[PDB]
Amino acid sequence: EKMTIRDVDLKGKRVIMRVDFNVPVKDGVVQDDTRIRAALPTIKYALEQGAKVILLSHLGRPKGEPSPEFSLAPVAKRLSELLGKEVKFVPAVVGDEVKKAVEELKEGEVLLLENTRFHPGETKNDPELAKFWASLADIHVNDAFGTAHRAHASNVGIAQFIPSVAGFLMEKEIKFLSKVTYNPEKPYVVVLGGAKVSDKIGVITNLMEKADRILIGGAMMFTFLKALGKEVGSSRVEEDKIDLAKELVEKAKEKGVEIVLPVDAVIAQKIEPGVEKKVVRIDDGIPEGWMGLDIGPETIELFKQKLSDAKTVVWNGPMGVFEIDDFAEGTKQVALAIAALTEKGAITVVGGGDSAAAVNKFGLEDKFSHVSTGGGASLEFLEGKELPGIASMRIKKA
Ligand SMILES: Nc1ncnc2c1ncn2[C@@H]1O[C@H](COP(=O)(O)OP(=O)(O)NP(=O)(O)O)[C@@H](O)[C@H]1O
Ligand SMILES: [Mg+2]
Repeated sequence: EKMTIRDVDLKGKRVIMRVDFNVPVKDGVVQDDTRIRAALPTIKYALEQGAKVILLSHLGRPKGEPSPEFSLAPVAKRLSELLGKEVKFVPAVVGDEVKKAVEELKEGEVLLLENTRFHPGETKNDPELAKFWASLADIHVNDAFGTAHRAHASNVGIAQFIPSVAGFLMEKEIKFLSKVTYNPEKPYVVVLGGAKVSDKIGVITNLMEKADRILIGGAMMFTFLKALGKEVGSSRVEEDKIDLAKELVEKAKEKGVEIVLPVDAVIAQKIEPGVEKKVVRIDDGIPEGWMGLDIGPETIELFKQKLSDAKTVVWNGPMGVFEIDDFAEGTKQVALAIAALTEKGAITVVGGGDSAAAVNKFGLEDKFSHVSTGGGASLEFLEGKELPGIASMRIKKA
């Protein structure tokens, strides 16, 4: 049990809060505000306790220098709308401009700083950056579960200078995942998909230690499929990870862990709605020209079968390009198959930005045991070791 924002006196204090506002933005408008809304409880609570609140967050992965497209300005506007209260935005991470703003902050006021990653020290956990930030406040609140797997200046760095306590989101996430992390009822099935291959493939070696079956879909299926010889065609494959994929399929066998790959795919030459799609089999090969964009009808049946008896399901990654209705069936049917197990008593967890968006799109949000956008953080949590952004928080004592 970590100390939470509830275990400290906030009245009159300056609280620097690390939140995960790493949301999708298009033309200066937040496309998906799930992460912002998830953080609201914590923010509203601090404001009512009469604290002066400073928010810190990253957005994307800037080179370590400013880029208008990665600015947190659109997020401050959205937060203001959601909160129903003006949010002050300072387009700076360090400096007099930042000191001045924090200085003129009244009780029950919120200030959001610019993208933490515009500073090179952030991802390096630079002690000088962390010290400056710690100097602006009395307490540090870590509510950024989605970034808990990263040891950065804003979430881990600052904690070594001032007390660091958990916010409500961070609390809820840990409370839930801990059940599944230590005592997972079997069969425990993991479902991986999505396009962010290079980031997820590494968790497989560890997940392989506690899971019974691992179903792979999304674009990830092709790095594994190609590793097995198969003609992927035009499909997205992560060249630099093929050799690892080969070692993982091999190791899974030696360890009695079943890795289920797709048998058929819905392909199409273009990635736009309404076009002509043809369901092909992988053994038959995907002709250079057609790209795999969703798991086919056969795989949907296979995955359903392999899921039918699961007592614990962890899902991260859309099965196909669910954004375009033409290639969303794999995702919908899998989501439906998993939501059904929940009613039958299985513990079901959805983690990942688009996966959460996917369940929302189908009206399934309340059909799973737990839904999270902290996609990478949750997969790593399941591995058992304490995450750096969780370890940095004060233990609750007496
Ligand atoms: N076969 C496919 N080819 C290309 N893109 C795909 C395919 N299937 C799924 N994707 C895309 O990958 C995206 C989902 O990516 P990803 O970011 O890895 O998932 P996520 O649920 O957000 N997980 P995380 O990043 O771990 O929070 C969506 O834009 C999908 O359309
Ligand atoms: Mg994602």
